[PDB]
Amino acid sequence: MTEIALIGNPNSGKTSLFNLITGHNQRVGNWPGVTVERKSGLVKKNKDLEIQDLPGIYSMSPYSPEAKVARDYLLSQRADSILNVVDATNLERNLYLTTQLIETGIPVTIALNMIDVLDGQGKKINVDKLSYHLGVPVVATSALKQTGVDQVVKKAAHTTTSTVGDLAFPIYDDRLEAAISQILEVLGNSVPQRSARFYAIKLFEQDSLVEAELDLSQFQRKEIEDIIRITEEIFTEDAESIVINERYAFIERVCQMAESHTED
Ligand SMILES: CNc1ccccc1C(=O)O[C@H]1[C@@H](O)[C@H](n2cnc3c(=O)[nH]c(N)nc32)O[C@@H]1COP(=O)(O)OP(=O)(O)NP(=O)(O)O
Ligand SMILES: [Cl-]
Ligand SMILES: [Mg+2]
Repeated sequence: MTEIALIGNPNSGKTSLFNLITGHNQRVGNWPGVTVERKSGLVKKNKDLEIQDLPGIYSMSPYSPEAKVARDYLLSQRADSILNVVDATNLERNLYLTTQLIETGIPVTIALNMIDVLDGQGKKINVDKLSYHLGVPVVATSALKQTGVDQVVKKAAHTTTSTVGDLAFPIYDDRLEAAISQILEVLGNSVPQRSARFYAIKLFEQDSLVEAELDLSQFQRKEIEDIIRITEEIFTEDAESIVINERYAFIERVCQMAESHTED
């Protein structure tokens, strides 16, 4: 059946949503790191959908074994849809992960959760603008007030690897895009086609996990090493910082659009 993965920072309301969606009473708690293993369940309002609760994760270069369970689930290619649960009150921080999720090529739908806390803070987010600039569907949800939950599941079900055509990725500085294209050429079929961009950017960043997982030839490694060196000279910066700063810069732009109330 259709597999929907709940992915997002710890303490963002993933399990709270899962409980509402499935009828389960899985562990929910007011600190990061409550869920520690995968839990499956059927969506109650549509039994053709299976949803997976997973440990929280801050980055796809993860900081804990628990987060690595979420990462490895996604890179195993089992999910048809990512339901990215985003804490609306800490948007910028949460979108760091989001950018990497979009790059996997598994279609992303955002549950913009804890919208009730944002409402209580006297703040708002332009959901249509956020969606437009991020290139993914966005539904405002509250697991507390039980709003938007059935809507975001329906959207996630409709936003699948089988229904979505050409996927729209976050576009960075064209000097980085050039290096990404070069790395993709070198990789060829050495990575799954759907997630190739994710892996190419991780190779540029010289991510240890990804370098260990991919069985790249000496030839490929030498050409990638050369592409990174050339690009660092162009940027006048190290590779790791180039990518971090480009993600940050992208998120900054999108968030100033999400804060924008003025009609356009
Ligand atoms: C009134 N409720 C709260 C308001 C603010 C902060 C905590 C709570 C709190 O008493 O506790 C729970 C929630 O009640 C609350 N919570 C979840 N959704 C919402 C929401 O929409 N709104 C509010 N106010 N709280 C929410 O957020 C907390 C995390 O939920 P979790 O489901 O455990 O999150 P993960 O599964 O992502 N975590 P991990 O990755 O490590 O498994
Ligand atoms: Cl992490
Ligand atoms: Mg949880």
